[PDB]
Amino acid sequence: KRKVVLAEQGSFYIGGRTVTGPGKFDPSKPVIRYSNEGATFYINQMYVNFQAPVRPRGLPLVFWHGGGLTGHIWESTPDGRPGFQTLFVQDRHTVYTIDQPGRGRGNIPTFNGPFGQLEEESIVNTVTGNSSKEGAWVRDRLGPAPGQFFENSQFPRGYEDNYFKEMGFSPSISSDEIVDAVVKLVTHIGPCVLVTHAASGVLGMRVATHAKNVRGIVAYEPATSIFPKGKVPEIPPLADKKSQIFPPFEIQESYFKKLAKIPIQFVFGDNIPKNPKSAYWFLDWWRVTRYAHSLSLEAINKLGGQASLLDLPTAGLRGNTAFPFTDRNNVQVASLLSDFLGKHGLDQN
Amino acid sequence: KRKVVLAEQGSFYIGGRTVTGPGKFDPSKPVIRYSNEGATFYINQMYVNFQAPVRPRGLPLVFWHGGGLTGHIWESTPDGRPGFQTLFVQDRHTVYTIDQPGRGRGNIPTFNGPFGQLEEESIVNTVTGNSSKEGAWVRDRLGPAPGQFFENSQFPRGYEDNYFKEMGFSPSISSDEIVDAVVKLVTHIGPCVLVTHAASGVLGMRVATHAKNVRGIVAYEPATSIFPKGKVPEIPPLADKKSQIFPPFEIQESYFKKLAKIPIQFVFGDNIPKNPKSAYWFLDWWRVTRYAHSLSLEAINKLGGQASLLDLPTAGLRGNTAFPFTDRNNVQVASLLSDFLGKHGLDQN
Ligand SMILES: CCOC(=O)c1ccccc1S(=O)(=O)NC(=O)Nc1nc(Cl)cc(OC)n1
Ligand SMILES: CCOC(=O)c1ccccc1S(=O)(=O)NC(=O)Nc1nc(Cl)cc(OC)n1
Repeated sequence: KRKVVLAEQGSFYIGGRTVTGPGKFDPSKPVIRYSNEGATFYINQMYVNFQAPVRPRGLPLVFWHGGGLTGHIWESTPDGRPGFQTLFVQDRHTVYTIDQPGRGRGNIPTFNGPFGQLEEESIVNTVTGNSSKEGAWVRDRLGPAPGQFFENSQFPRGYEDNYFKEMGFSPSISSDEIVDAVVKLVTHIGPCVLVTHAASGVLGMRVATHAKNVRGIVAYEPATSIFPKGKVPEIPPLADKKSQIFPPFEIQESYFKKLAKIPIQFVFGDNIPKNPKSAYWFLDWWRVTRYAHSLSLEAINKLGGQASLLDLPTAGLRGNTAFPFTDRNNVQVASLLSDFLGKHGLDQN
Repeated sequence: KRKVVLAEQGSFYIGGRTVTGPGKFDPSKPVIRYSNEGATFYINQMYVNFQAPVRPRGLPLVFWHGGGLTGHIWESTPDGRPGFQTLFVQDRHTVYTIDQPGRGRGNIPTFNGPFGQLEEESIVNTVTGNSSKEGAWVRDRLGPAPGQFFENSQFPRGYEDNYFKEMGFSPSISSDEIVDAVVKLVTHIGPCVLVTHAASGVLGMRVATHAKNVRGIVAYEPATSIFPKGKVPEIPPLADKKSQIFPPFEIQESYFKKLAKIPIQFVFGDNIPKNPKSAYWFLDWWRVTRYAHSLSLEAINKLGGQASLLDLPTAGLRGNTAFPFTDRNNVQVASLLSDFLGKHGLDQN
């Protein structure tokens, strides 16, 4: 249903730091002008929204959007059906949704001058990068080429404009500062579960190594693998003989071992090939990336962990894209998330 | 009272257009690359959130943040008290909150290359501008100089960092394209009331002249005045005898006359000086800007309109900043908005 009853809701800012321009502020001179004189700027802060049900049961959930996205992807699907925010408030969890630093209602650090530049210091790069509709189409596995859909597709076809409009650029904020803001949120909230997506996968793993309050991770289609420092296994190049997946993130073993203390599930949708696919770069990228993640989870398990890989087709769900939580069967995807939380008692007080 | 019962909630993207890079897309090639080759980019779209109560009464309200802000300002106050979104859902109105193009979850049009540049075309300027903590302090009339409060201030003291963290830059998207997005939303919604703030004041007036569905406007501390073309009255410079207020927006009389067909209220807080204040630029700016608005409302009334100026101190509310709807007495401010809606029948079906 669409009905939701909230004991309370709201939003707040957390994290970040300040930087300044030179000189002193004079309230008698024109305030609106091209200058950083006497100016203090808040940068790299994060936006957080929360919705709490009446009588919550179990741990709060923190939904962390993927690369170039915002908390919108947890609010509604492109065709207007309820997102995981509504579904999990109905499932009696308090739900936090974030816009990480650099995205959406999070801070974009720019000043008076060329983008990202505060006098002679470059806070973020002036040159940006960004995905396109065509690139996102194949990245998210709607189909093998733009305009084409896989046979089984759970994408909300007809709502392509709504979907692609939710995506945008990210300034070059360091990943350390993004992780820092979420660590501060986790400290503020208490024991919780991180639910991550694509680019935020590796970031949530890092947060968990810095914050014991992270009691579980569910990562949809994580984009970068993580390994103990020096211990990255052999990972093959892509079928084009030339490209590689994202360089795996390496952390000190004492931090990596903290991942063995909590339940971790990685979730993949459909249409990731089992064999090399030289004609379709992003399908082959997903094949090797998923392979790397299987090795990462094995390394966590070998250290005593509780890490698992869930392929949605093996659970009877066919046709999911890389955004299973906004696909047409997102209610069944949510059911599998509820199952994970129930298995580990994360839905009990 | 923090509880809210929602018949439905969600979010969506509306408006915008597309721009394209050179050439064609090949799915065999590396997709993550420094290139706009074959790229279609969605630009200048707007984010929209809605919450609908059970059995709504009257017209939906569209809350439109001021300059450099987002829909956060209607969700919560900096100290975590309920914003107008919650208060007006409780008051039985469906509530829309937007992040306009270029702000928050709205689109920031940038690509692969220097900020805002698509190959040789400048979609928005690479050089940005932004407010500082110090400039915003005096702009919002927390006090006469940064760090100092008016004795009577309604600002939630102690939550300064939270407040200033909600503010940011806006890329140089044309005002025409911002107005266009909101006109499209109003067409989608049907009859509605615009609630604007500061920079969005003039934009909401423009929307109403294009969209008969706007049935009322309440503008908090509007920043730019509006007049019929060629009929701008004499407006003095500031007390420094150098500076001017924002050049008034001029529109054809045929469009201006549409403003006389709906109830319009401009709402101002406290601590705007009656007399020239050369020592405090932004206090003097507000004095002359409020004067210009008084003449704008007079012009609407001479065309048969019903346009009023509400100074909160005359209603018994003292110390309000330029964000009365997040101040400590925001419940009393909300009551005055409910009074306006009820008097004009905008709270009945
Ligand atoms: C659902 C959001 O997708 C992701 O998080 C994601 C997934 C796989 C690989 C990279 C990313 S990413 O965002 O961290 N990075 C990109 O998607 N970058 C990127 N994507 C495309 Cl399609 C083109 C491009 O060109 C610069 N750059
Ligand atoms: C409450 C949000 O405030 C407004 O909407 C507002 C109000 C009055 C004047 C200008 C703006 S504005 O945003 O459209 N513009 C600015 O506030 N710009 C701005 N403010 C400051 Cl204090 C400094 C500055 O330097 C470029 N530039």
